[PDB]
Amino acid sequence: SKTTLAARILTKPRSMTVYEGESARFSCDTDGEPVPTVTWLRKGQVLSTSARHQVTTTKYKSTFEISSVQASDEGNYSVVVENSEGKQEAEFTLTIQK
Repeated sequence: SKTTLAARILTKPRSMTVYEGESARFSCDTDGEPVPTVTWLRKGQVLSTSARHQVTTTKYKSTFEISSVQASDEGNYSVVVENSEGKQEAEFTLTIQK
């Protein structure tokens, strides 16, 4: 934080519920200095495109979309967005019933 910011999720990613990897898209706008950071995780070994999920990020706003789930991604998923000194997060359940 060259100036004096940190990490604050201006907006988080809503939740959803599908039978598998239909096409649920999400996005959380997080600000911070010089740039914030987003780490999706809850119970799927770092959501970070592990293999069944596919996340991504830009600068002050990350995004997570699911369409590859197999049979162990469960629903409840979250995102601990933080930065050089901030430490915030968000939550949303993305189930994949069958």
